[PDB]
This record gives sequence, C-alpha cells and structure tokens, in this order.
Amino acid sequence: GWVIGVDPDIGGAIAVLSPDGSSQVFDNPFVHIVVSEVIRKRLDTKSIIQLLRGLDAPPGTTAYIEKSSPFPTDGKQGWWSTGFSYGLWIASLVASGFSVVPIASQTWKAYFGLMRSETPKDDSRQAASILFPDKDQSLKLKKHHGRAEALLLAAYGKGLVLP
Amino acid sequence: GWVIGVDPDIGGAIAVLSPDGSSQVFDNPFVHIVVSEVIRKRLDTKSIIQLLRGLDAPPGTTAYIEKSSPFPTDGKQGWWSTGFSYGLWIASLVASGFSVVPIASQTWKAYFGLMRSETPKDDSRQAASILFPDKDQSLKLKKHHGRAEALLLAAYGKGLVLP
DNA sequence: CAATCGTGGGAGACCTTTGGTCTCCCTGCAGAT
DNA sequence: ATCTGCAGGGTCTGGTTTCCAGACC
DNA sequence: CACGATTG
Repeated sequence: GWVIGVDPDIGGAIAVLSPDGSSQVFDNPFVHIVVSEVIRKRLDTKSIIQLLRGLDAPPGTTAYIEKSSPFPTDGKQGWWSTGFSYGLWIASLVASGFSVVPIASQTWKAYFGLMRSETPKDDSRQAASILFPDKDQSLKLKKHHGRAEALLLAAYGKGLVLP
Repeated sequence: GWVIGVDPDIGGAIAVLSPDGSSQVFDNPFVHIVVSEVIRKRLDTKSIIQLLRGLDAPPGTTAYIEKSSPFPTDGKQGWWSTGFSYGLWIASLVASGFSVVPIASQTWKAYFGLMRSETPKDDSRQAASILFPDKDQSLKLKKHHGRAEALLLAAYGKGLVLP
C-alpha cells in the first residue's frame, strides 16, 4: 500500500504514495557550505532524518531510490557529490525503518516510455503530472523535475501505468 | 566522558571510549557487491546502524569522523567511494543520536606529532598502541591502521596525550 | 528566484598571516607469498 | 589471509545473452 | 549530475 520514491540529488526530492491514492512530494533539504573558499550546496542530514521521522508510511515500506551512476566525463567532484548524496539518503532511509531498492534511471524511463527523449526533464514532469494530477501545480517549473523523478520512482514501485 | 572516533572508509573502523578509560574498536562492516561485472567492497548500511544502536555511549555523545579529502590525482571512483562512505556514516551517526564533528587528517596527525612520516600507517598503529595498550594485540597487522585511525580520532576528542 | 549554458573542477590548517605554504588521504586491481 | 605495488579507472538493462548494444545522470 | 557563471 505505501511506496516511497527518492531522487537523492541536491535538487532532488522524496515522494510518498499512500494506499488511499494521495501523495506527497518534498524538496530535498539542503544547506550552503564553505568548501575551498567557495559556497556549495549540501543535503541537510538532520532535516532529512527529521522529514523521514514524521512520515506516516509504516516501517517496512519500500523506498525506491535513483541508482547513482555518474558519467565518466563528469568531474571528480560530481562523482564525490552523487556518491555522498546516495550514501546519506540510503543510511537515512535504512535508519528510519524503510527498505531500500535502488532503481536505475533506464529502468523507470523504459517503464514509462521516456527513453531516448530530446526533452527528458520536461517529459518526466509531464508524465508525473499525468500520474499525479493533484500535483500538477507543483510540477509547473523546469526545476521541478526532481519532484517528478521522485514521484515516478514511487509510481514505478507501485506499478502505476499512464493512460 | 564518552567519545566516538570513526574512520569511515572500507578498511575503516569505529572506536568507542568510555569514561572509565576502557575502549572498544570495531572494523567497519562491509559486503561484496557486483558492479560493472566486477566485485567490490561496500560498507554494510544495516550492520553499521545496528552496531551504533548497540553502543553504550549515550545520546549526544560526540563522534569525531575523518573528513573526506580525496586528492585531485585520485580517480573518480576514489572520489565517489569516499563521498559515499562519508555520507553513509554521517547519516548513520546523526540518526543514531550522536553529534558529528568532522576532523581533518592533518589535525589529529599534528596533534600526535605524526605529520610528514614515511611510514604513516605503521606510526599511527604505534601511537594507538601506546594510547590504548590493551588494544596492542588488535593492532599487530598493517591492515589494522584503520582501527588505529578510529582510536586516535577518539583520543583526539577526549584530549588524551602520548607519554 | 528561475532558467540556461558548457565543461568536468581539491581541500585543509597553520604561517610566512588578509594570501602563502605545505600537508593529507583513499580506490581498484594485479601479483606475490 | 595479509601485503605490496601503482595508477587513478562507468555503469546499467535488455540481450531469451555467454559479451554485445544501447542507454543514462 | 555538479560546478560556475550569466540572464531575465
């Protein structure tokens, strides 16, 4: 009945689907940090864990998380940060009682027919709006594709289908 | 009082110092994982959380953790893994109730007079043997430097000094 | 704040002290015992 | 099982597959 | 994707 979806990146999000069909999606909490004398964004460990502790999803609920798979052409910092986000979320989810299933981007994109798209981010928001019409206003912006990815991971995990 | 030290990497370890002077150190739990058709060690998230939950250190105890600082010349996989281990430990520690204080390796090495050695791993084990003589048997092997780093991080936060 | 674009990048602590100097890991995989 | 050495590296799902093709942040 | 930077 309950399913969680997590886009773990800095502009990512967590989506919670209840058995009555309602849904919530939360932007990933972050803070601004100093590194090598510049500012950078970092996930907010305590707010994530606090977020997970107030969810109504019971222990045992499966959380489907986007598998970390950076391109070899991405910088060493890209690799560090996606590795870090992944581990922070995985530990946080496990410590808060949820079962964690990593899902490759190719898996849920094939499942919703999103593969090989020229506008993959827009498409993911369009698909999330169709599957979660009451979230349509929370998906209007280009920067909301993180919210879309989370909802689509949860929708994948629940076995939802597009019309 | 109570202090925790964490070497977060795959051969790392967590050390726990109690107020009566006694000490425990545990090797970091790991599992073997298939990745891109080869086998790789990865930290064991469940076992880490379970270990933290069995510690007698009370809530709010400070956990000193080695800051992740990979070299610009380490490969992107190096960056991903150290980022991943760091995030996994930080979240496990916050979620289990401990305060987290990252410590740069240069900080506890300067504190114990270990800067600029040509056998830094052996030296770290030697220093932790002197600080924790009842752990001397658990530091015999060169692969035990991670146990030594965890113990020294904890010794740093407790303010211990070498004779 | 929201978008977009192009390339892929250390970070840290203390000093010489408002910028300079110098220090620091680890992963992943072959091979030897 | 422990260690030594050395350069710094994608990974993943469908292939009704035996390593390939194509795909992804 | 992250990391900078620019542009309304």
